[PDB]
Amino acid sequence: MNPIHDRTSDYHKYLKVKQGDSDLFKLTVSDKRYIWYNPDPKERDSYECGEIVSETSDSFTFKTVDGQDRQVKKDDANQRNPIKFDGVEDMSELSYLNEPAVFHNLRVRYNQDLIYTYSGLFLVAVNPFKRIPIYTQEMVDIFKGRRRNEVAPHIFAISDVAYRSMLDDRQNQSLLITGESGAGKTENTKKVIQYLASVAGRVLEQQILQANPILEAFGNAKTTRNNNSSRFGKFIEIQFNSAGFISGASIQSYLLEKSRVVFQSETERNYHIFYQLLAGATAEEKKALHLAGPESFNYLNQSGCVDIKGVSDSEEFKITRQAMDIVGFSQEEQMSIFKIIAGILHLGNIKFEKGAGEGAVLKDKTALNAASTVFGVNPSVLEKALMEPRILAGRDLVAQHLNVEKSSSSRDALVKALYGRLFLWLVKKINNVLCQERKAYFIGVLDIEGFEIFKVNSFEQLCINYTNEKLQQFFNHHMFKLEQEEYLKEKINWTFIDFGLDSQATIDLIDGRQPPGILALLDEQSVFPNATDNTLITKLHSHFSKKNAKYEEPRFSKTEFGVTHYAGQVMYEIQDWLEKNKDPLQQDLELCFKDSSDNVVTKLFNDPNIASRAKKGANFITVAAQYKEQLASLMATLETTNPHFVRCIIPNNKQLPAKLEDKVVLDQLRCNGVLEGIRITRKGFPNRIIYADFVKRYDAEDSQKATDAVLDPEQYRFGITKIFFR
Ligand SMILES: Nc1ncnc2c1ncn2[C@@H]1O[C@H](COP(=O)(O)OP(=O)(O)O)[C@@H](O)[C@H]1O
Ligand code: ALF
Ligand SMILES: [Mg+2]
Repeated sequence: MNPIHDRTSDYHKYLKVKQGDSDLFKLTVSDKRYIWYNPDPKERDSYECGEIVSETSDSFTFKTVDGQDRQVKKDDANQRNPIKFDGVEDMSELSYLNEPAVFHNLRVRYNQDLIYTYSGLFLVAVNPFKRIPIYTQEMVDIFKGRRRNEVAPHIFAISDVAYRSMLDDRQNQSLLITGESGAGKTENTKKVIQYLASVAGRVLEQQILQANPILEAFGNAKTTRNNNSSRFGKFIEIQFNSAGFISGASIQSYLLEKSRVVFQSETERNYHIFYQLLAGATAEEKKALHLAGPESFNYLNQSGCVDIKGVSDSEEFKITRQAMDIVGFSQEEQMSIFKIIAGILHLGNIKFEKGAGEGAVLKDKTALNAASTVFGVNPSVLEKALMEPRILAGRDLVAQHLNVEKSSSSRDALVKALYGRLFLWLVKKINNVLCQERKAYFIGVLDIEGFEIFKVNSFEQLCINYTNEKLQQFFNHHMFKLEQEEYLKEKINWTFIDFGLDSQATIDLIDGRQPPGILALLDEQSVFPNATDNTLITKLHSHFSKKNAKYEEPRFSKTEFGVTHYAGQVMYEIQDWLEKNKDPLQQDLELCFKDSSDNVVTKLFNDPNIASRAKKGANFITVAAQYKEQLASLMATLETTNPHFVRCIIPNNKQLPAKLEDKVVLDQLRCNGVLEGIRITRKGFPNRIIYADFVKRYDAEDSQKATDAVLDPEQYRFGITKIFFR
């Protein structure tokens, strides 16, 4: 039996809507009509189903749940779809396309663990927050080669469609997986990669998969929104030869959240690797590295959280090391990696105290000595580099004597540099292993850090949210703007629709050059010798307050500014932004570590690709300018691919299964442009081929006549160089 047609198969059990019973059939053939309405008009996302009992020319009257009777204009009415549509696999098929109707369909599917639903040309994936057995090899095998309409919605299906388009069109593809923090981007990314590796595979393929536990160990952490939050964005190029077999892969990582190494908010964790090393190391290795439990380290004992429900850090450590072995990190390199992790922990335990004067001293040198031992550096040199770094004053060489706060910050800067550089080094090592062939093609899978809002939002959140805004605009541009520009250019008699989705004003507020946006004003302040966080916020207010519609100068704070993003307004706290943008590290610290006896540490400080910083005239390039440039480069790459969108949707903000919260979901459906995306797919003309190229596949001087002969008139329209189909 073909599992697709076998109602006993796991495919049918886990990916198809369950058979309705005879009572549902009765309800399904009912002549009655229903409407979605709000019992409480202030709560616009909480809906009940009311029966339409009467109508006028312009209105419906319906019975509420409590049994009263309401009236509503037909043009304002959210009619409920005939219930034969409940659970439908592609929501472009719905008769009534409205918010409660789309949400209801997602809910019916979600309630039976069907997390994937097509919304026209793109896939919607609602996080189940539990394991559903739909990602086995057997599932992979079922989707292999199948057209999207032959099989159930699945991340595997869109992956296969991209793979088939790559071969059929000889064009690079991308899979763009959007979603707010914890929505499921990383999980789905991993599934796309699993699938491509299996269907296009011929050890290389295993190394591709095993890159993930490494990067997640060093790059992921518990935040309040996601127990396994990615703290770096990544674009994975899965590379193929001309025959369509996997030839390699390349990982581009984007800015890692280095600040997490030295500070975590309440209930959050540092990067997983710290907890994995401490829980998972042998008592031998804990002695050589001078390690104890998490509670003995300032960098791990501030949040009040050292464990994650359902996660064994010692077991994860074993998975991380196995991945490192498979990828090819030597035992030497692995030990050096954990020396750096241990050393960072020790550096964090250094306690600076006030000396006779304003300058800091280090009374207890235990932590300094353990760090220096594991890194292979001179402790006296390190001590002097932390508290008495030398700088130029003009051309004179002057020993500073940093006070306690500056010493502690410099120490943090060293830590963040060590961690950030190690991460870049891990990625580079992985890439060199996965770089074995010049590619013919690639499918690029984008997994950015998801849109996030916390009590305190800093520069890191602005960068993340800016990226999410840019990705949403990329969706807007491809689904709506480019689409409609093609229709109108080809004169298929298209009436332009304003879909009301445009993130450009927010993007410009952030990254504008002329007039200067936030990032540009930040950069200018960053190289202005007398700038402070206060002159910076004042500068932002001066440029944007009551001037830019997406900016708010709050009345309740002098140190925050609000950006209205697609996903909601975010208040950003300016504290430390100049320093975060400059990302300073005392040169004496680099000089100390350049002399490291450790082969990995020495690479982190001597390899120009890792250690060197690009210059913009008399200054180093800022974090913001670099960020902006890497993102612009990503977007340019994406523009050369055929994109496929997966919209991950989080069901609630508690990381709980079986708990769709309608306001949480509806906010995402709205700001993602899901309904608008379904509408363009229904009302528009998805596919078009130049007439001459259509005739040759299905020669003539009058290529249009040949096209009409071969051809229902409604499902097509003749353009000036192309035929258009539905
Ligand atoms: N399809 C899924 N199946 C099972 N768990 C999932 C699935 N998608 C999301 N997860 C759950 O939600 C968590 C957060 O998802 P993740 O992909 O890490 O978020 P992000 O969108 O921030 O990358 C996962 O660690 C897992 O617990
Ligand atoms: F926690 Al994420 F994308 F990994 F928002
Ligand atoms: Mg992630």
